[PDB]
Amino acid sequence: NHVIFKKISRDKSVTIYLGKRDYIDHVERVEPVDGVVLVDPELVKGKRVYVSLTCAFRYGQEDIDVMGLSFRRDLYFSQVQVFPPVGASGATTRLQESLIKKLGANTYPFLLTFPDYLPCSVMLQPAPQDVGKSCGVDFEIKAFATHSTDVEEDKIPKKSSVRLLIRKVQHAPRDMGPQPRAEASWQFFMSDKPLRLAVSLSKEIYYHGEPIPVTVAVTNSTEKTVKKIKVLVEQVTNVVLYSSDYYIKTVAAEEAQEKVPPNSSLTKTLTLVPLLANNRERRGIALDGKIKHEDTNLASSTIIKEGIDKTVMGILVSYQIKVKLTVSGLLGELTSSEVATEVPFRLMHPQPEQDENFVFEEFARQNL
Amino acid sequence: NHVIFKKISRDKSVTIYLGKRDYIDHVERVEPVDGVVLVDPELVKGKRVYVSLTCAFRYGQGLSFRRDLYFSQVQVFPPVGASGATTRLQESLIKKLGANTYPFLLTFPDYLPCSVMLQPAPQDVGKSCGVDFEIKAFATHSTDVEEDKIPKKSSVRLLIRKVQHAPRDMGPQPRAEASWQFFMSDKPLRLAVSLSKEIYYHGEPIPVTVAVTNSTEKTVKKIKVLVEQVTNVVLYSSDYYIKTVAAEEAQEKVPPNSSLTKTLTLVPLLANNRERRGIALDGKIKHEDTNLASSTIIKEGIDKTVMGILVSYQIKVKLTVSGLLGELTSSEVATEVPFRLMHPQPEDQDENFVFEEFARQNL
Amino acid sequence: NHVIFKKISRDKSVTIYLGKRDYIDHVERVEPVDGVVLVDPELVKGKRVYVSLTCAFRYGQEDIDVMGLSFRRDLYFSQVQVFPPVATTRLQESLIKKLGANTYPFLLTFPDYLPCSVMLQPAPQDVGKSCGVDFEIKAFATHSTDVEEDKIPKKSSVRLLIRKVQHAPRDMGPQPRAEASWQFFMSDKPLRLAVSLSKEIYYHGEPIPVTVAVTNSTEKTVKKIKVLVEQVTNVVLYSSDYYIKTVAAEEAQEKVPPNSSLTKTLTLVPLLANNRERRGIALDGKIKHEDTNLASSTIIKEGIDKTVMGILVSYQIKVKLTVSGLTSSEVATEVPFRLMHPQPEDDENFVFEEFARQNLK
Amino acid sequence: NHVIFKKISRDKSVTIYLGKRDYIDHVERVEPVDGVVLVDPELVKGKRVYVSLTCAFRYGQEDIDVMGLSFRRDLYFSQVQVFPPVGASGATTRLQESLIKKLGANTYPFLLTFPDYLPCSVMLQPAPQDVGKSCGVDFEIKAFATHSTDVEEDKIPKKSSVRLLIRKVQHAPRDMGPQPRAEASWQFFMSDKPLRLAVSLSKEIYYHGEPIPVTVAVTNSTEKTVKKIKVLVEQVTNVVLYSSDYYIKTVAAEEAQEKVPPNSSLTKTLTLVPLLANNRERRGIALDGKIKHEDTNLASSTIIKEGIDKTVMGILVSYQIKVKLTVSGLLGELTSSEVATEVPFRLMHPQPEQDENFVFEEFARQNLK
Ligand SMILES: O=P(O)(O)O[C@H]1[C@@H](OP(=O)(O)O)[C@H](OP(=O)(O)O)[C@@H](OP(=O)(O)OP(=O)(O)O)[C@H](OP(=O)(O)O)[C@H]1OP(=O)(O)O
Ligand SMILES: O=P(O)(O)O[C@H]1[C@@H](OP(=O)(O)O)[C@H](OP(=O)(O)O)[C@@H](OP(=O)(O)OP(=O)(O)O)[C@H](OP(=O)(O)O)[C@H]1OP(=O)(O)O
Ligand SMILES: O=P(O)(O)O[C@H]1[C@@H](OP(=O)(O)O)[C@H](OP(=O)(O)O)[C@@H](OP(=O)(O)OP(=O)(O)O)[C@H](OP(=O)(O)O)[C@H]1OP(=O)(O)O
Ligand SMILES: O=P(O)(O)O[C@H]1[C@@H](OP(=O)(O)O)[C@H](OP(=O)(O)O)[C@@H](OP(=O)(O)OP(=O)(O)O)[C@H](OP(=O)(O)O)[C@H]1OP(=O)(O)O
Ligand SMILES: O=P(O)(O)O[C@H]1[C@@H](OP(=O)(O)O)[C@H](OP(=O)(O)O)[C@@H](OP(=O)(O)OP(=O)(O)O)[C@H](OP(=O)(O)O)[C@H]1OP(=O)(O)O
Repeated sequence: NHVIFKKISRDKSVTIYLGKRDYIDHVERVEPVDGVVLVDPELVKGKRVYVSLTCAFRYGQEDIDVMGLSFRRDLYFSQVQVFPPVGASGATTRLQESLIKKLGANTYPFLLTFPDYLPCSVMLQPAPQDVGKSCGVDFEIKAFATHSTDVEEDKIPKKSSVRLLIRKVQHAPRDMGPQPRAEASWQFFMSDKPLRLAVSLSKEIYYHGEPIPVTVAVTNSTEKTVKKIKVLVEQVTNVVLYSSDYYIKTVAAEEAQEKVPPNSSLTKTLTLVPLLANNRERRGIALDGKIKHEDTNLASSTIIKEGIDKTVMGILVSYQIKVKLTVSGLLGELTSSEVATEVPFRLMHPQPEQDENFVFEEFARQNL
Repeated sequence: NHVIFKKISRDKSVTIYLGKRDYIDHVERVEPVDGVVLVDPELVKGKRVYVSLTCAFRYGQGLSFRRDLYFSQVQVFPPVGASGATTRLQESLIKKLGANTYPFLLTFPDYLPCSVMLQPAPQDVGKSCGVDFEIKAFATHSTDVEEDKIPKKSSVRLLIRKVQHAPRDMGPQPRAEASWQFFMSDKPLRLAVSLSKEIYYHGEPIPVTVAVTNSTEKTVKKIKVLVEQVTNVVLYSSDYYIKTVAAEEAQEKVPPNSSLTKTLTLVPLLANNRERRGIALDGKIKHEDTNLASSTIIKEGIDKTVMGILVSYQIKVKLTVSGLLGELTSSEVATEVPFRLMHPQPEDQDENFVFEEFARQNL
Repeated sequence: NHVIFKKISRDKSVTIYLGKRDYIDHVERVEPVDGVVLVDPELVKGKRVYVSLTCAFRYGQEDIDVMGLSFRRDLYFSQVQVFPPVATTRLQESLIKKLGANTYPFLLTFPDYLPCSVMLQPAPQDVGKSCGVDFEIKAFATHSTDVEEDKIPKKSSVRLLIRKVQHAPRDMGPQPRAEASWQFFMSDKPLRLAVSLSKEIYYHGEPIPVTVAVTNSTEKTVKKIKVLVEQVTNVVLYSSDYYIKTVAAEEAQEKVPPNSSLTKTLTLVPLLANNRERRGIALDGKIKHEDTNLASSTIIKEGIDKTVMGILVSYQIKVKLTVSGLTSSEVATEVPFRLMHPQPEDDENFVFEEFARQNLK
Repeated sequence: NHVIFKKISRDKSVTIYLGKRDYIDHVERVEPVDGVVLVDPELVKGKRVYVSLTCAFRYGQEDIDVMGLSFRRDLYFSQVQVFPPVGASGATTRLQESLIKKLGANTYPFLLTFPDYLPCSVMLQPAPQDVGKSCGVDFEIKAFATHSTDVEEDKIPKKSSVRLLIRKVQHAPRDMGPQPRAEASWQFFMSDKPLRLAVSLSKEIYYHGEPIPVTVAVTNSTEKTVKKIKVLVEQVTNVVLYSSDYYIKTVAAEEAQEKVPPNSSLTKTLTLVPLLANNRERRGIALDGKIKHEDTNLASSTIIKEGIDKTVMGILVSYQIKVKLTVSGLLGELTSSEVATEVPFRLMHPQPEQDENFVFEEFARQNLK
């Protein structure tokens, strides 16, 4: 029934159990991390075991014959004690009670909460053409044992520790108002005659995998012909911590072969689905995980909370529909000119919503 | 059918024959001046005949300022050494003209400018100036022990041109990006300009690609693209000229929160300019074969001042923006992209000769 | 004997007269620009003449075989009409009398949220391009149709690049010494470094007495004491460029042996004159000009985003101690201070001059 | 005075002589194995004598009795005939000509060459804490006699064979990599201020026994104190054939006595010498020979040649400088992690360069305790 994710320390003294790999941010609040640590009471005798939740922005990558540039900023750190027991985590959950019963009396609960001022899982490995380096926001759940002298020696032995890279996934809020169409229009005067472009989306928020119906209305009062209409989903990424890196990548494209001749108008609805699967080249785009992993998608739209400096988000991700019109010259070779406009939208995961049966699995994510 | 250019001295004692009026500079090397002098053996008896190549910068309309940039002289009569032609053109001319025909070869060095001159307009401060190239054949004689003489009547001068042709190399594809944030606006106006290549030829069309990204709440009302010629006199007087030698005004406007990409084609030509004063030419205004001056090409470790007149070309793109002019700026929204303008690359038996007067055809 | 600065348009239709090249910012308020425009009434018939004050940040430079990157942000724009004619000053009344009835006054004021004249031409070693904050006074004539065609003809316009110079405020409290101390534990024994300046604000050309107190309780020797004035420049608009340059240095030959203490006062004078290489340093004008100095300390006003200053300039005293081993180690510390021009001052005869600033070599 | 290494077969019929125990790999090419076999012509009558060079990766214990206790992958095998003599039979090298003269007319030369795609002598005996078993790359020079029986079965007796475990030792090329450098910075939770660490080595290649000057620049703009600066030489071992075993061990450590207080910077050069002698515990570390032997050192850096699959190297060995900063009021307050950076470098042996007089010795390597 309920799949539980487990990882064990090298020295087999500390084992951590989580209900999920991915924890839901739905704007209003964030799903807290409720898990249990199974200690070997022999191997933790006279020792203290803690669990920490760390959110960190990182920037840099390994390059041969290049100077190693690394940068880390911790955006959140919290730590509770699981052993010896003290009820650090306060009130308990059903998942914990059920796991304690199944695992035995050496099982201790932890609850680490997320605040409201953190970004969601975003990371980016650049392409050859791209100027800056690998960067991302990681979320680490680390259970580790300290000795009674190790607090004075500032030592946390590696073999007694276990770390899990969880994801903070952006879901839509549960109460949302009815959604107005995302629609703009432009009037491109050419020889004092207008070329009018109206672009309309069904709504403002789309879900990963959901088709985006882009309605394009070209009214051509000019003496020129609209030769081509290209519609893109562009992902715009702004690294806002160590280096002001900028990425703009097409994650979906449809190119109609419609012409709009002089003194005529054309309305057309193209459907685009921005998906990581569409992109052979998975570098230079904001993902919510590593390229190698299967459960990795396009990064959701950053949602900056009121009175929160955007820089503490580390990487800003936004999506837009771009419409390019190729317009004929009167007589030339590249006299053909292009006009383009953008319509912003947000992309995220859908809204969120006994005695359990537990199947235990290694936390490690499946590859491709 | 090879056209040969001839000029004859007043006293008919010395006649000079050149293959060309215009000699090719293609950066790597410069085409030397290979010609022949036909003497009247009666009228040069006991006389010596020389041919000189002089490059001089002049400034003024009496005679105001001269700087000699190069001088070389050879002897044609009496004959020097083997006296056999060094080129096919000479061998062929000697055969056609007879045994009173003597070859000369005057070479150009690599540190000289090309034919540039400038006659100013009423609006312009500063005077006429230019770099001239003179081929002069003249006879010397002595009636005294105490002095040799050089009569004007025994001399013949030709004003040849050193014409700039393209090298094998081209510079990287020229590109500019400019952006403006006007007073009280959080939003940029981005202008990107691109040319197909770095070197264009006289008469060749220049495709200027302009990318206006307008994130402002203002409208780009006009996009004007110019070829500007920039002239810097660098010897007697620090005179500066900047003139439009081509202009195209796109019909498209760029409304708020939109972007426009557009390719305008310009051809910088002397023919476009009714007013031919205040611009760097490669010859006199009156002459038909006169064009816009080619881009100066300063060689490494050569002081730019020995070029006399520096000529450069650039594409200027001016954006006219609504509701700033007089309101959020007293200035102009523009960027420049440099390029070089010159003549095409060079192309790398017994001839039939038609002889013509060297004098260039007028308008 | 008041020296007046004049410049005339190409078409000789508009001539502008200013009292100063340099206008004083003393934190509390900024000295406004009071001048006059002399029109040729024949050449401005049916035309309107305006004067604008523009403050702009610029970034970029011309480079052969390199992509031309240019960037401008206007930080302030204001415009008044001088012709046809629409409180005055003594300088204006006096200039009108001397020049005639075709002379019209203008007053353009500065707000409190602008930086002062700062610019920077980089060195070979430096990444990043030329940038600066310029102040333009431009007098120009428009035609009666030119307001509808959005056109300002160049030949009818005249521009002056004035400076906004940072002076200290006129009422200032008594100044606490700028002092910090550090304890560098070495084998659990402290090496204590105290650095102290006489005051917090120094003037360009004023000597800075740096008092350095080394207390060495370690078993190591302080072999060398170097004291620097470092200029720190942060470009904060187009590109996050960073410069740190020594504009003054004194290297004592003092040793502080184990279990001893040494107090020493070095005097440094941060000056552009000390620097042969004048590139990679924040100046208040062009390198070529004579009246150009080191840029004054940026003074960010409360609740003003530092980014609208364009270039941030700060000064600090750096103390480097070379400490022996048994290879040697270097410890260093910084003490911030502010550098600016002194406090301002609690029928005329006019000599007219071209606005163009005097050069060096 | 050239020391020659000799081993003799149990039956005294075949004796092998080598100039060296250790043969030089300097990237560009590898020093070939030039030796001679002395046969007893009575005891090899109607017999053929060969010499083989085998490079093999092994994992587990050495095969006992009949049981296969080892995983074996052969990376190179070559064999030549010494007896009866092949062709001209004259020496190809000065060492051979000289040995033939000194030993007599029953002395026959052999030359076995190394290719460019092999690893160098690497082996590893694990510690109690370590998962995974003993493994290594061995180089065997084996001289052995074959004879034919009355049924058409040829025989290779153990008693007629002699095997020598030579080493392929990594010496430096002509090229060196660029001066290695790292920069790291941290902004801790609730701190607006960076802690900057810059690390620099003098060069990219160091020799065994050569001191490594590690220059560390700590710029501390934080309100916290750097309480400790520890600098390590870490050896990283990756077994890449039978089992994906990973080892990372400190082979040298220096702890600076300086602390870096708030709003200060410290530049400091610590000298480390990564040596097997520093390590009492010699298990869990990549060596170039057996622990018991005296001439055994730390394994040199693996040098993977272009377009050669790294798996045919068997064991990958790399070295790095690690700098750990211990920062006040962090551990269990603003981090459950470590403040550290790594700078890679390569560790190997130095660059290479009448009748001579021979002293003969047993090939067996000298032990310790
Ligand atoms: O800092 P390092 O590189 O020296 O290593 C850590 C620790 O590694 P870790 O941090 O990954 O857990 C070592 O264990 P391992 O890497 O072999 O597992 C431990 O060695 P140990 O107990 O003798 O173990 P064995 O001899 O039985 O192998 C060492 O102790 P010291 O050097 O003697 O103080 C520790 O140093 P510190 O920071 O002072 O606590
Ligand atoms: O360094 P890391 O975080 O990037 O990941 C490394 C490795 O770290 P180390 O070898 O530098 O010590 C991880 O080991 P521990 O952190 O558990 O100690 C290991 O497990 P993991 O973190 O659970 O798995 P992930 O979801 O992170 O992939 C991971 O597994 P593999 O994907 O199957 O190879 C490796 O991936 P890679 O780097 O792509 O080779
Ligand atoms: O001073 P210059 O160089 O400008 O030339 C003068 C004149 O110079 P002089 O004063 O020494 O006599 C030339 O006579 P010569 O001394 O060379 O024999 C003459 O012939 P040219 O050189 O073949 O012809 P171009 O190609 O130079 O025009 C030229 O053309 P004509 O008008 O058709 O007579 C004149 O032009 P200008 O006065 O501008 O009209
Ligand atoms: O294209 P260019 O660069 O050669 O410009 C010409 C002129 O074009 P033209 O040669 O086709 O007639 C421009 O007018 P348009 O192209 O808009 O018609 C005019 O600009 P403007 O102020 O907006 O307009 P006006 O009110 O003065 O007409 C410009 O004046 P400046 O740059 O201010 O000095 C002129 O310069 P110059 O040659 O010195 O007199
Ligand atoms: O944009 P700029 O500040 O670089 O100025 C340009 C030029 O402006 P334009 O070409 O845009 O019209 C100025 O001309 P006008 O103001 O008289 O119209 C000129 O004099 P200037 O600034 O008054 O003189 P000073 O203050 O320096 O004495 C200045 O000469 P330089 O003395 O060598 O600097 C030029 O500099 P450049 O080309 O870099 O050498």
